[PDB]
Amino acid sequence: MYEPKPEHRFTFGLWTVGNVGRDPFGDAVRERLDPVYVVHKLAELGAYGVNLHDEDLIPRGTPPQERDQIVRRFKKALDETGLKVPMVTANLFSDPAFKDGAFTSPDPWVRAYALRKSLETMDLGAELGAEIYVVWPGREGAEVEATGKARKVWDWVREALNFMAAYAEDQGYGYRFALEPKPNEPRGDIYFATVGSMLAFIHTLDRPERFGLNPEFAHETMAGLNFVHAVAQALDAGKLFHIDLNDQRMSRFDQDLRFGSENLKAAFFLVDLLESSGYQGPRHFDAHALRTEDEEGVWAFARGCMRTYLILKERAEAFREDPEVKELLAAYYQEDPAALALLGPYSREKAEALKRAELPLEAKRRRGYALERLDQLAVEYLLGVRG
Amino acid sequence: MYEPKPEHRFTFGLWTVGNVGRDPFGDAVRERLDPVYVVHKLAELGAYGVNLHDEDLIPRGTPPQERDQIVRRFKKALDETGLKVPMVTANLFSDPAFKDGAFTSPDPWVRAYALRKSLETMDLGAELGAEIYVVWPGREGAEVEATGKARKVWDWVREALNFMAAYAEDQGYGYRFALEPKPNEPRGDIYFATVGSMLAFIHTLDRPERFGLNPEFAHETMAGLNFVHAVAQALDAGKLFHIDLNDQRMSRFDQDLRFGSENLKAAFFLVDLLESSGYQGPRHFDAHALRTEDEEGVWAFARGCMRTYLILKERAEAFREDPEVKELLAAYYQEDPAALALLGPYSREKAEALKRAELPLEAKRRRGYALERLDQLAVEYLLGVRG
Amino acid sequence: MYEPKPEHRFTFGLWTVGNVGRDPFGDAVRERLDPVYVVHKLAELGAYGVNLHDEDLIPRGTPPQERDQIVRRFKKALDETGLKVPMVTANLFSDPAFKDGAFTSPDPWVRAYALRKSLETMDLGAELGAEIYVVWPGREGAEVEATGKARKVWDWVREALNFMAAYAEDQGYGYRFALEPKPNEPRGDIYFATVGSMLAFIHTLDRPERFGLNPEFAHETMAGLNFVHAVAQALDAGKLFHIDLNDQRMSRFDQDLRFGSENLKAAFFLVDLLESSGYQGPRHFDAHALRTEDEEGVWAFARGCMRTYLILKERAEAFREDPEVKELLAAYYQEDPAALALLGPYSREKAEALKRAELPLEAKRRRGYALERLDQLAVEYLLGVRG
Amino acid sequence: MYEPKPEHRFTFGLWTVGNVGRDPFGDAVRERLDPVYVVHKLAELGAYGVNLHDEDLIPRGTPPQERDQIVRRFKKALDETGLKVPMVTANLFSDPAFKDGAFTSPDPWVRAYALRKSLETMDLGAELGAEIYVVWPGREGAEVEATGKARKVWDWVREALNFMAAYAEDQGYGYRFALEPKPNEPRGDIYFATVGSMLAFIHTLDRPERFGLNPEFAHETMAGLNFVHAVAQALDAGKLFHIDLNDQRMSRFDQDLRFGSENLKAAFFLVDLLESSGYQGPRHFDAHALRTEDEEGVWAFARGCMRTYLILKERAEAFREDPEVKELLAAYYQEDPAALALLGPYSREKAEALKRAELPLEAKRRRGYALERLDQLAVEYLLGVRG
Repeated sequence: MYEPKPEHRFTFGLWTVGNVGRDPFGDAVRERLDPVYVVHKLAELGAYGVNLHDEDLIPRGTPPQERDQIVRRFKKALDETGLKVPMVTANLFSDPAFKDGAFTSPDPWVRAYALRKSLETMDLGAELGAEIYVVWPGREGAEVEATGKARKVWDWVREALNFMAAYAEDQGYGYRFALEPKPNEPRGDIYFATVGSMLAFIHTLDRPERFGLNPEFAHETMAGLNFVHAVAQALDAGKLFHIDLNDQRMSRFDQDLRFGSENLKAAFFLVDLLESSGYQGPRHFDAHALRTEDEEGVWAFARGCMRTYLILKERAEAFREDPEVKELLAAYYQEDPAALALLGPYSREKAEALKRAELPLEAKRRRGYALERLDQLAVEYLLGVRG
Repeated sequence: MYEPKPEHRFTFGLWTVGNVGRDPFGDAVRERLDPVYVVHKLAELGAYGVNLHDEDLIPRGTPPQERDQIVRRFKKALDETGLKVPMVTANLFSDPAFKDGAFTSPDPWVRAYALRKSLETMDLGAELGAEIYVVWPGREGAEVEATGKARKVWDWVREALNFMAAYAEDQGYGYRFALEPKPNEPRGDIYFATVGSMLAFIHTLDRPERFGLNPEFAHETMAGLNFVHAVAQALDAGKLFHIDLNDQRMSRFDQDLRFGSENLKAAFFLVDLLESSGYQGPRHFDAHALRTEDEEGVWAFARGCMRTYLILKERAEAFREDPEVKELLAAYYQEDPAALALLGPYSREKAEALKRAELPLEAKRRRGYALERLDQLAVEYLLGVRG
Repeated sequence: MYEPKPEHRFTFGLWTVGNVGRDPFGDAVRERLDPVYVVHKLAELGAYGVNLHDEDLIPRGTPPQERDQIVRRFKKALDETGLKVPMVTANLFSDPAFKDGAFTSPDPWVRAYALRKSLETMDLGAELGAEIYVVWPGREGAEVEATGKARKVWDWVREALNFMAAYAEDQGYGYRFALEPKPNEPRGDIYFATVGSMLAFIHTLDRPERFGLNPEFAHETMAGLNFVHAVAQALDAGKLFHIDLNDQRMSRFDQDLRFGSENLKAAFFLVDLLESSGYQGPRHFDAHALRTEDEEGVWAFARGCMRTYLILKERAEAFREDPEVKELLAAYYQEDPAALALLGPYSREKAEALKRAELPLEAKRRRGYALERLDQLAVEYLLGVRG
Repeated sequence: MYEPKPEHRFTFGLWTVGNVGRDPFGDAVRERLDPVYVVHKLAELGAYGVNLHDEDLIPRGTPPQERDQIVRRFKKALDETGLKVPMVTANLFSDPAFKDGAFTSPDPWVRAYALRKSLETMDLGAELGAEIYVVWPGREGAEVEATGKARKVWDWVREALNFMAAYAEDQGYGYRFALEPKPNEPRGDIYFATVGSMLAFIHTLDRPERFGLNPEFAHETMAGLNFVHAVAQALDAGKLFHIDLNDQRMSRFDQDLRFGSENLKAAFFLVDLLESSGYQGPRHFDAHALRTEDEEGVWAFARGCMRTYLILKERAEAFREDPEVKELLAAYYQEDPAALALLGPYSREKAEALKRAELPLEAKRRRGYALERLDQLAVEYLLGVRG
């Protein structure tokens, strides 16, 4: 009963299953796949949509007559299969021009190029029916602070993003922009390192309401931060516009592992959080197969992402309805009305009452929260030892 | 020429030089010092002020007749020495009642206690002339996500902080609140993990303008994040209300090392950033002497913190006026007016011109930014090999 | 069917369930428990043995007439319950004298004290029937390299350990010594940071055969290293003398979490590795309950450690006998005899044949190892979705 | 006075200055350089030698008639310039055949290929006069533990290395083999993760005396481990055969930064350690220029590596002869003869004397080691504020 359905909204980028297995110390181990071919494969596999960079579909320097031929051949396949393209993004990292930043390059010709490349990807996405536009600032960072550029980048990236959002307004595009933070790699440090950094940033834009987040499991986990907490903050802010799902061992290079493969328990509580929050956006698997795999292994990878998500979704439902879990949580969240009356909106009469209330301090200093028992129960559900 | 002056605004918490050298695996190695005694020592050392938790000065359960006797004796010493108390904060981490959070405890009696203790510390600080109030959420985190509490904490800490700021308005206190993020420890993860997380949070409060940041060097560095980038974002937002200065080796327990002792270069660029930004707040050394030290080593620690800051400030000035550095940076930031005309506020006529401009891509793909030479120059300034 | 039995050889140190919940930012949250009381509790819980530091049983400065009264009252409880004391270790970290190392203190009075304290714990253990002696070098590290001490510590710790082993020979004690590495904490860095560092060290001792390893899951994981690889190297060398089981999120303070509570998959493969290696030593849970717990939570903690280990042991057996897993592994380890003949002990005639053999390079460059499918299968076993 | 001389023994791999600036998210930013050209550049720069992989000089599949033409053209340049080739190593990571290990591939055809490729690089280096052979196990690792391969790899890599050393004996090659550990990347975890892991390994080989270490600053630092401690253990064991010098920010992808550029203080004490140990091997800068650099930036990078090493060498000399430093260290290492008599080789009469000696515990519990003062002095020397 773990078969992917379109209402699950699983998506894959062309670059994900299409990854040829090249790394900084190794040749490609797989053959480049045709975009129309991976659209048919994903459809066969049960995916809802495919995402793309501009350069995933249209190589740099393609004459704008060959470009339109590529786009129409690609749209035919989407028509045939019923796959959606929910999300696009410009590649602002491969081109050598972007060696010291795209939006944060000190050279205004390069910031102009980055902006242009972005407008063009917006136009492409509009053709394909994309509704989300992701910005990953892979190149926006530093390893040499002596420049003093950290003081300049906030205004530069504000300027780009305001221009992009006004352009969409002007064109009648219905894009929501989803910003994707990452702490490092390829840059020594990337300026917009965390979900919080991007959240803070959005509040400074002209049209904040068009902007939200694309958190990736692996990005937060690289820095050893807690992804569930970061996503809960994004949700609390009403800014979870997209989410990238994969796995990652902490404190190293981005591994882009199959979802749920390393950090089961964290995966478990992420799915629980998304599902019980009424998140309605794509579940994107921004990951790729292990370099030890041939093409059959690529489709095993893809199947396993979705399958693991669905096993965890079901398990999370069963966990939440366990009677002992409900009993532990009800005691956990026990709320005295007498206590509640001292809290809430400021009074002065509350401030005065609070300062002279008889607080049951000794009882609270001795309270055990029974979290060791609750955690063991969660582990036993995960292990399938409990029903 | 590295003697601390009051205009430097160096401060020390009572808990910093007063640390008795106890750790999780070891007995105290030093004697507890008297508050009036450390006020006289700091004054002698050249410090501008002293900070304190409520429990640094007044132990829990002190009857409110002995309390006032303590406060007046302490105020006498400040009068005598001329030391300021720029900052206070409630201790919301020691008391066992706070074992599963203070503001984020599921039990409303404990959230009430935490709020009360904070109002009391605000009152105390007003007596002493404090102008900044710091909140370090050391207990606001989790190691058991099965509770689902991550969804609830944002509202809870909003409620507390809105109540505190309204209370200050009502009392006529002139506090600016400075929020202090830390990624983990003592909790497995702390919810408000990063400078960005706190920044995002402040925009959701009722009176955002009363709220700002207290970044600590060691906190961001624990998670392997870049402190200079985080502070530059705080500064950009106009929310650097206070700053905690120390050092730290990445990816372990908070070491609270003497400032500038491990990460010279990052210390260098932090001092340069504060000094050239016109930051006017305290430079707090939230650190303590090595456990291998007697009381003499404590004052060696204190002296070194201020001395290192002043050596780095001078060196940063000399670096910025080096003629080769100015020449490298002028070429680094070279700005074509033709390029600039394609950038800025959205036009449509700009969007059109941009899309068909003749961009010098080939020249930019080949540009070298000479950052290896600039970085080597920075290192040779640091080493004092250049003038 | 997950009830602990004595043949499981589960052990707990007195310091583990007896931890009072004090941390660097917080008061104790639990009451100190009586050693005889925790011996009866552990016995009731199904544990095989209890471990102890000298100071867990006998506080520093206890007169050697009260000491013997403590030992005999403790031995009575062991007699009554049938619990063993498999392992003892001197506390070389709490005493302030140890502030700059025990065995690596520059002061020879302190190295003498450390050695004496160790001989005394050896004598104590011999009374109690202990067979393993653990050295955790918690204090043997540095944060100030300017001393040049890193050049000296290898000889100093060699001298101590050679003395201890000769002493045991001379006394007729049957101890095996198990060295416990940790990368940092309470020291900035601990000299003997890794399983490999200890292994290398043992080969330099006079009686290497008396010396082995006590790896702890959390220690390797703190530094982000792979515990299963480190234990496999220990096992290969025949040096796994003891093992400490718990859990840990990477790159922070030692959390000493309940076993299997964070990293299920790594726990799964650790149990599989121990069980299929014929490891016969204790399975020690060097961990403690969450600070949110009362005493009932402590025993939930203890029960969960053993229960999780037994669930994972059973699941590992079922995984290894899955027919599809056997089929994938048989293909994974396919061995050509023609290939095998080029390998093995050096020949010269092999060297010549190898240099001119016709290697099937193209087939191997295209081989897929089906590790994505195998990994997904392992995950589905863990989740209990497969039989 | 910081000009490189041949007695400094600075070396660079062809792959270091020859790096074209390609990374996992980006195209090459530089042109491929000719081996003969970089030999003349390095010679002009003051380098002592150049190192190489087999594939740096001879691309895979080069016919053994063109190969000999390449080697002789290369040797001509070495003759002309006087550069040495101190070290060679086979590339066992780029070829797709090596996707699941070279020496640790489960397929014996691939282990055979790996061994052959190594014998061939040994022959090549013998032509060029190489004296050190480095093994970097870049591909020897895992991300899927379900295979159980961690149990098998120790014997496989023993077999390869034993064959290699016997082959060299048989051929009359004078190679010392230098094993280069790395914790992760490109593999999730690399089996031979640490200096210690390699040291332990060497003791299990047939001819241990031919085998030593090639520690790299960045590798240990990636995992957050202390490189000075690891090198001190290598030196203690007499196994420092080669050393790779660069820099690195902890807990991320290998950055291969210019030496001394990030971690000044650690670089300082590393140079002090090498210089004062009488290390006579190459000082290899296994690093490359920032991707923001053109070819001029590459030679700035190269010059900076050597210049920084020489500034730090001079400074370390001056630090060690500072009179206050000598005074602090003399007190730090104060040794009581009465204490010394209780230590050393085991006696029984010593054991008995020790157990009843009158130890000055109270004085030692109160001793301050003045390490905060010493550390500040080290920092002020580094900053060039002291003479």
